[PDB]
Amino acid sequence: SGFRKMAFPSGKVEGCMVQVTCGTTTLNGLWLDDVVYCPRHVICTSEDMLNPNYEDLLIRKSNHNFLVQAGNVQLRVIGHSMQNCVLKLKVDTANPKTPKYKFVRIQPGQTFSVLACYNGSPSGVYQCAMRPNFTIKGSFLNGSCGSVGFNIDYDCVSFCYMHHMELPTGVHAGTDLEGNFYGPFVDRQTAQAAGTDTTITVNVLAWLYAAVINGDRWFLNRFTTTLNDFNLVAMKYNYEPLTQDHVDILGPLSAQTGIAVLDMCASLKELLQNGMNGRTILGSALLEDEFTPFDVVRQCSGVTF
Amino acid sequence: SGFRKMAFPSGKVEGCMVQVTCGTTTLNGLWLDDVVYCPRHVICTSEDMLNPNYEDLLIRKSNHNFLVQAGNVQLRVIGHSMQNCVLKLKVDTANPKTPKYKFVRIQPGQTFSVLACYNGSPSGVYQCAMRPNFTIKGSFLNGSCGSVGFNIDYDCVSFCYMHHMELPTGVHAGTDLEGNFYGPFVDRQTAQAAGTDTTITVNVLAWLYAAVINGDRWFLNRFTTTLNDFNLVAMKYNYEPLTQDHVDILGPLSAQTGIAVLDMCASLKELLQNGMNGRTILGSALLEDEFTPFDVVRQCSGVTFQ
Ligand SMILES: CCNC(=O)[C@H]1CCN(C(=O)c2cncc(Cl)c2)CCN1Cc1ccc(Br)cc1CC
Ligand SMILES: CCNC(=O)[C@H]1CCN(C(=O)c2cncc(Cl)c2)CCN1Cc1ccc(Br)cc1CC
Ligand SMILES: [Cl-]
Repeated sequence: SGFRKMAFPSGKVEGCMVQVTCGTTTLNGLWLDDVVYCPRHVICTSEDMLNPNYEDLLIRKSNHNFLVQAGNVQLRVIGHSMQNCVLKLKVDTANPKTPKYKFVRIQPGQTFSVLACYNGSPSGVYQCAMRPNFTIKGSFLNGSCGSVGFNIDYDCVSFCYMHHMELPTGVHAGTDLEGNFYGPFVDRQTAQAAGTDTTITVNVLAWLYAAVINGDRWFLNRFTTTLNDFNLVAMKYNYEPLTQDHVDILGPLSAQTGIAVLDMCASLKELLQNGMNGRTILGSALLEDEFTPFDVVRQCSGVTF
Repeated sequence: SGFRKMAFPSGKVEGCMVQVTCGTTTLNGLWLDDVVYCPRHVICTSEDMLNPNYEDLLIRKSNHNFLVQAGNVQLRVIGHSMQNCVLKLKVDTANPKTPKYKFVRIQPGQTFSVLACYNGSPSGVYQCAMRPNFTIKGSFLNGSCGSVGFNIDYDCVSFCYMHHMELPTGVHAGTDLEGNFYGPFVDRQTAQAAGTDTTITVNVLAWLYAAVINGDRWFLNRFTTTLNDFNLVAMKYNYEPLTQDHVDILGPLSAQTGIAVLDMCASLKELLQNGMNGRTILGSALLEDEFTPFDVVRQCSGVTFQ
């Protein structure tokens, strides 16, 4: 038993991280097959960053302006091009450690593991969710750009995030691996702000089920509610709407625990209205919203990769 | 910016995990060079587990009674020995993925990454602390024995924990990689219970420093305390004593933030008395005690957001 914020094992991704240097800038790249992916802002000076014309900046660069190192081994760049906000550096060697992989664009509420890297060297791993406002609450310092987020299924790595910048409130923004930003952000040093965030309701419900599975039951009650009535409550507390699809996805946990989703919604309503009265749930005094239903089932059933 | 429970990248350890089978029992082992390390309880059946005589159980085994599988490949066992509560199986292949490594026994309050594994395959990675009562609060199911805990400061893997069992209260117990249990526990299914746990004071202070580094000062106050008066108060909330060693090791964080250690102690006293009044610190409504001073320096900026 026990329930922890758990990341995927990162080894398959570690073997893909490289150092990319362009002029005075060093950041991280992802080496898959014979391409290295990194943020296109790698080509910008501080002045350029204020209002970049990426096409024009890139025309002045040769392949030899991009220095790529995989550990202690230099990779030779043989082509360069952009896709959206990602730079693709074609190299002369396919990564022998390329895992089975896909590029996947995730939706708000979905979780993933982040491999924080500096100077092409993996430094740490942690779990994140894509927030409703399309930021992530990561942990990143100067030099972390090009760090990636991913999930694993069996042997297949699904890459979903590449890190581009930190916003003024200290949360993080980035792209999918095709260079499309999550959220209304641009790769320019200009005033930008996260929208007001909301809580991921389906994930809070999943975590309440995790708590029950782990023996924490004090918040259960005799009551139930309807989807419509509960959604009035969610709106009041800045929670995301709960959909029928969310209810459906939680069906296994409902069956396992004997607590219907709308019964657990009655528990959640009471927590929102009354607080925890000095108690905790799975060691938290807050309602945790960065475990998905799948995360709960995975961790409670010992799935491996 | 940000502050997360941050594990070490697990790849160097993933390449060392194997499955060990003896009779009907299968669990995880750690393959380093030409040795596989695993809990000695692998040689017990359910009928043996209450009062095992490990010497007597082991003498009845041959090398070929141990099956070791590394992915799809069977390794051949060519020797075995018991060291404390760990079994060491000598195999006829050195692991080509052996990282630079060492074995370290840690003290209560120290943190490490756990790679939870089943059938020699990794499931996930998370951070744990060695609690004052010599347990860890992990996430482990049936089949997780022989999963390990480690740090990877500076490219070398320091292995510090091997998982042996879950105790009745749902917390976890295990050994160092020399097979010595943390705490008073034994590898027998007899009644044993962890002592009452306490909060790791030095770690809470480190985390308050992290909060200041990351730009928040709301919980500070104008007061100070002596070390002795701090300890007299904090013990009333089931906090561990703060020693002069702890004060010394908080020195770098104190210097970076301009907040004397005993002034941060006065802040903590007031938080214990008042609670948060609806605020949070680094995304938590409780005082977090599973980040060490070293962990904070590892993860936070060297420049305070003033
Ligand atoms: C030389 C020109 N490049 C830059 O200026 C880089 C420098 C590196 N950075 C980091 O390494 C870092 C990452 N995570 C967290 C922290 Cl604290 C720092 C920050 C990102 N900026 C670009 C930038 C900055 C603000 C905004 Br708004 C948008 C953009 C464009 C997407
Ligand atoms: C067949 C004989 N071996 C056993 O019974 C094994 C079964 C495997 N186990 C697990 O895989 C597991 C690990 N973590 C968490 C969970 Cl929930 C289970 C639990 C450990 N026990 C031994 C045991 C059990 C209680 C105590 Br007290 C001491 C000891 C001796 C160290
Ligand atoms: Cl009702």
